[PDB]
Amino acid sequence: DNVITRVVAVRNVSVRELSPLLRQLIDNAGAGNVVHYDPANIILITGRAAV
Amino acid sequence: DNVITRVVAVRNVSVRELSPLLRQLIDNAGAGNVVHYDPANIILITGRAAVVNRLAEIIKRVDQAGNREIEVVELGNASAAEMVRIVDALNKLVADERTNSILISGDPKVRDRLKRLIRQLDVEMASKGNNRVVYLK
Amino acid sequence: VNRLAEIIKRVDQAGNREIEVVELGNASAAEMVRIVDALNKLVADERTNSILISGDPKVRDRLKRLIRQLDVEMASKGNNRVVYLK
Repeated sequence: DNVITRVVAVRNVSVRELSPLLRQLIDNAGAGNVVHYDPANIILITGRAAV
Repeated sequence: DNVITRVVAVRNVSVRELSPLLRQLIDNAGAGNVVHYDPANIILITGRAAVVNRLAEIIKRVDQAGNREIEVVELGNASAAEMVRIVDALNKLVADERTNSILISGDPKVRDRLKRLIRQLDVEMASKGNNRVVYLK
Repeated sequence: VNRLAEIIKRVDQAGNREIEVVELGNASAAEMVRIVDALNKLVADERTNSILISGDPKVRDRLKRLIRQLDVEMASKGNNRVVYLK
């Protein structure tokens, strides 16, 4: 249940494509999350290590 | 609970992108904050070191999210401008032939993979023997 | 006025911009220029052979880094040789 940020890549297509469904897992459980999609094409999450 | 300003970078994309969620942490607790996003691409917070710390953590969470450094590595052999061209197909790059050294512009992922390609085409020149001198019998 | 100058100076120090002038004894400035130009500003003089900079004290940190990076040996190109026929 720790809160950490994870930075991981999707090389294939811009990850803005996942904003609604990922905020579904930001909705599915508790917030304090971020998921920020860098136009440099890497990936940010922050929050509970599980979610 | 001290009030200080913190100036930190997000190199990767314009930090105006974080204005609503950062003002969420300017809303989440007491105000007296600022978070001002300089089009020169650095970052300003002002306020309580805690909430300025959390603000710098989302902020630095878009910093570390897309950081960008550079490398300078020798190409003793293969023409840099060639190394350039032959990576150009890949979808940036410099070198010097005073030194004969690859320079890079971009990611520490570009630093991982392009130290890989620093190494990849360094090897033997394979003795082209472009010319020979045949001694007529 | 002090608090106003503190938000104000908080956008001053937020994006300050100075300049540097550093010798390039060796590598052609205009080349140093070109080869940084790919990076996404720059001057020099070949009276002095010295990098000049226009921009950040971050540009001052990293471009004193590149002041230093391509200063080194010329690596004795030996572009030409004179072979004594046996």
